[PDB]
Amino acid sequence: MGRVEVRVEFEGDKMRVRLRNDSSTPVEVHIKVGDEKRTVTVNPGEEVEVTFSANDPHKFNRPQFTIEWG
Amino acid sequence: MGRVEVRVEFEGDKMRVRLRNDSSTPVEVHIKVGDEKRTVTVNPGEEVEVTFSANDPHKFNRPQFTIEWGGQRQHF
Repeated sequence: MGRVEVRVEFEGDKMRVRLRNDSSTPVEVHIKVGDEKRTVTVNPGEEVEVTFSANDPHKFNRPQFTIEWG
Repeated sequence: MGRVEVRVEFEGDKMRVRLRNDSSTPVEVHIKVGDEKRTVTVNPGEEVEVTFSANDPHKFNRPQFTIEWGGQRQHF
């Protein structure tokens, strides 16, 4: 059982990724935006917001995220 | 155990979301973009594309995704 929520917000030169872990085990989230990679662990019931900046808005045209558990 | 991959592509008036399920159980993906919700089940080892259209590009400014596993094959 379990569910993970990912909200992506685009505001000016920034991209905010809000992550909610609504499962009973920690999850690992890998986020790739162009040449920038970021990995965070989200614990059960924890909300983690990761912000990316960019010198040009075109950098956020292909965001990728991977959710891992267990 | 398990991992799910989500790739978001913004091309013209469309937003394509490629979903890969690398776990041993089916996962359910809910995507909300403005006034439009799309839900698909992704089976182990499969890739599913979900495409959204819009009359204006600002509709894709706040996409939301929910990944669910270990349910009753209907809403989890």
